[PDB]
Amino acid sequence: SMNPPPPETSNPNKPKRQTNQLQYLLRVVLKTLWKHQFAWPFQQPVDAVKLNLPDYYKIIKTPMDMGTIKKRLENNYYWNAQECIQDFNTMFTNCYIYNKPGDDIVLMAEALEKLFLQKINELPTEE
Ligand SMILES: CCc1nnc2scc(-c3ccccc3)n12
Repeated sequence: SMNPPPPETSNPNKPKRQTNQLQYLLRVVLKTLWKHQFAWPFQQPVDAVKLNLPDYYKIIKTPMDMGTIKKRLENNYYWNAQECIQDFNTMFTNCYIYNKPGDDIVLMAEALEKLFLQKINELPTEE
């Protein structure tokens, strides 16, 4: 069995910014979700080999996880906040697409997404 390469976290030719919205997405949004008791399945790419999910990457063609997002934020990968917000939403959507309602992992995603939405609701105006 085989995992795909992980999502890109480094691309020197991609133009970058460090903005107050992106700083909020690291210091508030990612940090809030990362410390949560349900974060652990989301803190790195899905290891479909060790988890015995051989169809995971047959179904999920845009993988995303908070380990990737953390690296992207810490390494200033993004131009704008929307790119990072999209990564979070991709991560939640993947979980809901792959799994069944009420599965433990879906409940975990829902708890993280509730906090994501609460924090994103107060994304600061760009300075
Ligand atoms: C985002 C994780 C995930 N998404 N779909 C499934 S079925 C099982 C898991 C899982 C549970 C614990 C640890 C690692 C993976 N997942």
